[PDB]
Amino acid sequence: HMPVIRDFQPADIETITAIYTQAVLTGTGSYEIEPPTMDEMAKRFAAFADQGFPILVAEADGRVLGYAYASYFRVRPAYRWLAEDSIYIAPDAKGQGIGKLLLRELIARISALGFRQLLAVIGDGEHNIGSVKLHESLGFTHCGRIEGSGFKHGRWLDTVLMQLPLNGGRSTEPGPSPLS
Amino acid sequence: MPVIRDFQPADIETITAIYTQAVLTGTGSYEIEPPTMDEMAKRFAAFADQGFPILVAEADGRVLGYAYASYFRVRPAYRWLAEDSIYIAPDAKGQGIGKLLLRELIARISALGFRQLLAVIGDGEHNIGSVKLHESLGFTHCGRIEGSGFKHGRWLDTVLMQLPLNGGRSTEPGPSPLS
Repeated sequence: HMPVIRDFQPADIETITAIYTQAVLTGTGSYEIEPPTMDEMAKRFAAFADQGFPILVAEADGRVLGYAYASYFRVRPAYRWLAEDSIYIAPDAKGQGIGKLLLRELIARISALGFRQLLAVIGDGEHNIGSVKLHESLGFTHCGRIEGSGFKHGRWLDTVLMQLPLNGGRSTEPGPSPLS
Repeated sequence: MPVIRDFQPADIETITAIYTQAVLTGTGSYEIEPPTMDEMAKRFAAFADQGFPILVAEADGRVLGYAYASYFRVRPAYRWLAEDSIYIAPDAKGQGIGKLLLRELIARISALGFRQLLAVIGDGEHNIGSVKLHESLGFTHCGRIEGSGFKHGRWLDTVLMQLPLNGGRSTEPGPSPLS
């Protein structure tokens, strides 16, 4: 039951779609209501890869137990040193430290690309304590809370924002923008 | 005294000139190169097709500023959240035009059924006028992403502020706005 972190491959899309489907249907970290198809998930991940962002999976006993990727928060050029992280875990794999393994490696890959800040945009932050605690444990600091940003499953939801500086943060001038 | 009215396509040349100066001289916009007039027309046509209000301030036959709303993010649970954008002509600063625009934008967004209006203020440490403008109309501070941008030789922080509308999160909503 030992998990290994590796790069995503297209063969993983089926399980990734199943994991995200459960998150959409039963959880409030995702602000989607209707689970995307595998076709749509493959398109989304191909776009992230085309942009140069890392996409990671955790595998144990031949099963993908979770995934993580980075993308832009917003795309305008001054934002090009800011990345955003996304992490989802299979329901039967929660509480096993998989999120920490994924996020630690994602931080390493994003840092190697030259980003200066990694942002978590945590849906339903009041109830999503698992995601908040995961980011706190890896050094993210709280940087905002948009109250009532979502309505889903009959409840108003808040977005909790957290950030982690990388490569010196805003303490030194940047070099060329990452992924250019 | 300026009047606030709906944007018309005929306004796109002045809107483009105003935004061009904001891009080249300011840090509210995180763009580096000014868009073309055709690109601005495309962006505004997209907001209009979505149903969002687009407002201009006019005096003496010239547009002095503009404001619009759009989605913060597009996934369906966010459909009661709108984001405001405001740009003022360089020669029209210190006249209260931003407050005229934002007051009217708040009314138009409220009439559409939104529950929160969000300001994403670029370079909030320097752009204190935008922070104070939002504070003056009831927005409250709800975050600050440090070092979110680098432009014009320095790191910039994003200041986030929000204003509840139509009861905010205190009542269950009806169908999402613009549906």
